[PDB]
Amino acid sequence: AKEEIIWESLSVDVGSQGNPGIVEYKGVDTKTGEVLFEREPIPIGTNNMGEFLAIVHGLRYLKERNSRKPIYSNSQTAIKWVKDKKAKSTLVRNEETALIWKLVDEAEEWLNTHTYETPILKWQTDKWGEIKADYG
Amino acid sequence: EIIWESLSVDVGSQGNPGIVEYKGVDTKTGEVLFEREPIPIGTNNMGEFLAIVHGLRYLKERNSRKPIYSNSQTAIKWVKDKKAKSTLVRNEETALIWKLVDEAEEWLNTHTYETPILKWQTDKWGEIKADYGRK
RNA sequence: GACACCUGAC
DNA sequence: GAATCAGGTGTC
Ligand SMILES: [Mg+2]
Ligand SMILES: [Mg+2]
Ligand SMILES: [Mg+2]
Ligand SMILES: [Mg+2]
Repeated sequence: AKEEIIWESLSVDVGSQGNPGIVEYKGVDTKTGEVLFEREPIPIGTNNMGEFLAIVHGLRYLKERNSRKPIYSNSQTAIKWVKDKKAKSTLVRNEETALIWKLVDEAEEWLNTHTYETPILKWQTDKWGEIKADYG
Repeated sequence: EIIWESLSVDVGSQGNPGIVEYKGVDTKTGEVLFEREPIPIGTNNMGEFLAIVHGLRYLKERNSRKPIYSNSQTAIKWVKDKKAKSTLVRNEETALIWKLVDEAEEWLNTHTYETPILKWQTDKWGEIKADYGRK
């Protein structure tokens, strides 16, 4: 009943214009709201692809810094894709969506070839309100 | 890109739901062509819908081929469907707006028209010409 | 149903 | 900053 935000964490989120549409994501320090990583907007992608990329990017980021901090996401889909090490997107694969699909292929490749200690936690929106990395 | 020889429509309110009004203007001159008397209770989208259909009736009487602009994605769809899917309760308090919506639907189901109904591109062009300002 | 991401409108 | 009215897609 008293699950509480772990402040010493990284929170990730996606923002879009359309879905599918222009996608971006960022990772923030949950405690300060400081931006730790982001990607330049991607012309075409889906919310779920974005959420997935943001978690994997977070894994690589924390791994390189030898960090024990957990990552929070609000995306049940992206969390499942990361644990499965496979994104199951329906987005068409063509010249238009080549960038996002390249990134998703790369993220899967990394997952399938590395280990990591980072706990990946569901952000409890119903208990805590909106995630801290939210675009709004 | 803007079709200046057009009629623009928009809605005003106090509350949503609340008191609603709408009007139509010549998109080029700003002249007000019609203005609805404030209706005591209605929704924004009921108003946006009524404004469009009022514009359609106005142009039909004139056999005019000019387009109508609205900024309401919802209302544009409702007029194309001939059905205003409002969530507002229907009772004695909301009788006037629902009589108006019911009659607008009936008009759409009993007339032909060729008027193009266009989305006003608020992002590119700024606020629609029929806008009710700030209070 | 659920978890998300949007679009247009005192 | 807050609220309400409406119509969408991506996924489990
Ligand atoms: Mg999110
Ligand atoms: Mg968000
Ligand atoms: Mg309007
Ligand atoms: Mg307006």
